[PDB]
Amino acid sequence: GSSGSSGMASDSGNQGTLCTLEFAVQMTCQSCVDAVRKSLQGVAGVQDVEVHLEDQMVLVHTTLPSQEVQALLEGTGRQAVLKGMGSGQLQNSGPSSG
Repeated sequence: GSSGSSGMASDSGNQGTLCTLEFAVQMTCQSCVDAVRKSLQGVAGVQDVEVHLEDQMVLVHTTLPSQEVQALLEGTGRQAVLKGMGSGQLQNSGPSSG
């Protein structure tokens, strides 16, 4: 008799990409704005974070998913709602009618 078989699969998987995450955080006074920013201020992973008190918005430029940042944002005590998990701009060429 004789036999021979195998079932191995090389282990190779790279997952890493920096994207912009828009989170609508309900702010009231500076404090809230100071805490929201700090919560993600120079924090491992996070590369940038924008906080708009005018539109109670709060962006977060990190390689981590919204589900990951969401928790970090909620940790401050406020409610972080996802209003955009991506970006994209479309330009147009040609003369305009004026």
